[PDB]
Amino acid sequence: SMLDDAKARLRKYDIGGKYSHLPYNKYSVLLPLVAKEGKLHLLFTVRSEKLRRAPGEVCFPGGKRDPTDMDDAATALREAQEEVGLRPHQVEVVCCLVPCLIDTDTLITPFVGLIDHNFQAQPNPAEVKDVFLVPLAYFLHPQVHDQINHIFEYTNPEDGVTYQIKGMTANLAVLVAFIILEKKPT
Ligand SMILES: O=C1CC=CN1c1ccccc1-c1cccc(C(F)(F)F)c1
Repeated sequence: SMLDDAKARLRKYDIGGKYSHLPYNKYSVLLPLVAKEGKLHLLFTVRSEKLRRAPGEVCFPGGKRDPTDMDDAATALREAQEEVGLRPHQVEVVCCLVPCLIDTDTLITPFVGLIDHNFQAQPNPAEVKDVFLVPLAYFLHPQVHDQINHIFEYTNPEDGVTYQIKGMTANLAVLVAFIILEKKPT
């Protein structure tokens, strides 16, 4: 099926816990896959304007590891729960993709999670100003603006709202799209 096929593809790129004991400042992000209307979508947040890091920016759910987290995946789930109400039984963590090195002292580990069809985002306004889906296929033929560096613009056809997606977030979205959608029959 569509979902089993996605998980089978994602597993081939799983690095596991290989880079997890390294002594960095550690953050995790969840790349949440949602199936609507026969297609895969990614769930994104727009960070609250109030926040320390990256106010107002499109990001995946995630944040800093803390001492309660059993591992790096748990960081991602905890933070996703706090930001959009995603509960443990509503997500299956399928793999750990390549970490992202930032600022010489920081490692951000991304996990891809399959999201239950009955989950409905409950944006927490202290963390998140908005939550939106983008079809995964969009990342194969994005609308690119050069700001010099590359920015994606996605317009939700439901309401005409335009979102700007950039940096690590845009990079990880392209990666997931390539992994799951490359070389597929129609
Ligand atoms: O400034 C940027 C741009 C993209 C990564 N950084 C970060 C840089 C340093 C530390 C953390 C981060 C970060 C910034 C924002 C959300 C997160 C997250 F992991 F919590 F989601 C992590």
